[PDB]
Amino acid sequence: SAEKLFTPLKVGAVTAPNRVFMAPLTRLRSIEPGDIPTPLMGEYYRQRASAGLIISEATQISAQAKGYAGAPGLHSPEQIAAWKKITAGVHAEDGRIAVQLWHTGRISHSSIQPGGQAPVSASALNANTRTSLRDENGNAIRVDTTTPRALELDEIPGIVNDFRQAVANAREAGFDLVELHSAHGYLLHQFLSPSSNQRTDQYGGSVENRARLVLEVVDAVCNEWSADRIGIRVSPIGTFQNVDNGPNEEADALYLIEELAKRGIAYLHMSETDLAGGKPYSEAFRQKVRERFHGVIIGAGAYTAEKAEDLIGKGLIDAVAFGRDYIANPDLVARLQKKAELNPQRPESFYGGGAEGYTDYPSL
Ligand SMILES: Cc1cc2nc3c(=O)[nH]c(=O)nc-3n(C[C@H](O)[C@H](O)[C@H](O)COP(=O)(O)O)c2cc1C
Repeated sequence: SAEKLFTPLKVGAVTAPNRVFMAPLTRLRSIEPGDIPTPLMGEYYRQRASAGLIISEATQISAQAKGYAGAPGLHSPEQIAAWKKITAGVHAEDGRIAVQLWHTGRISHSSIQPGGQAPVSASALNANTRTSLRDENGNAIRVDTTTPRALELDEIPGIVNDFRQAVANAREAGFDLVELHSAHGYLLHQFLSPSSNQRTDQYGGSVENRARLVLEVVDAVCNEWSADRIGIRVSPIGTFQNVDNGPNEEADALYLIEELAKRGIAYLHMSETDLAGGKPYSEAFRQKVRERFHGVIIGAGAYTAEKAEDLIGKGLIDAVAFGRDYIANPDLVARLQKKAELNPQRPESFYGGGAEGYTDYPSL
């Protein structure tokens, strides 16, 4: 039965009936051409509608934002129409869903960029990693990332407008909230990190300059819709996709959080460590974050129901986002509430493919 995990929580403009959230999970099953959400994806989300809040897989704000074959977009008419069906299905089950919007930046490949050109980023530095494309049969494959082109100063306003337009589209698509992907080494994080950002204009250098882009985006989207409809995900501590949060990560993190707090947005989603290792957050750091943000705080990263209850009980976080447990358990809320066993995970089908390993996991 637990304690607080199953109690309501006001998240900006909506109210979650429990604090068990579904973390944003890239599954790469969209239709190409078009990067269009599918009926299968609709069923997948609908099966998980009992979550306090569903945060969708990362979705492109524009065609240029694309970095993975199979990832959906929210910039075209066909994409908007498809997502409207998915959010409607979730609402039909009385759930709530937020769309995570991103721009992959340098974690992309020229073959899936508009015109087949090099992807963009803060600086012209290859991420030295791989991304996922699809072969001639539609199967997911890994490929080395393409060296990016540094965005020109005059191109930044366009990036901000793309985020603004995507939120406008999200609103029409029926999403309850939007989550800006400012983590895991993607575009916004590429600007935030001193290791991936070597710009000498006002978007590089000091933390104030490095956080400039993300804050302009936050302001742009709050103005487009409403601050209580805006959430943001950050991974300010540690190293992700070869992007390292500088030698002053903690100080820089608190600066960013205080600035975000000023906009009165719906929530702050903290991805504590990537799938690989990572130093755990100290309660002291959690307290410092807590006192700087006045909205909902979501914790994520190998959480257990026990850890969630502990931190929620200490008043350090308000909700917990589960990723892999949600992939394998559509009715995770019921299972954690009943203290039931969970379905075993099948990692080989996390990315790409079809129904198997997707709408495949049974409910109690
Ligand atoms: C298959 C898969 C896809 C993911 N895709 C996303 C995503 O689209 N956006 C994001 O911010 N994080 C993404 N993550 C990270 C998850 O949201 C989550 O924070 C992470 O899996 C750690 O939580 P867990 O231990 O509960 O799975 C992904 C992770 C996995 C396993």
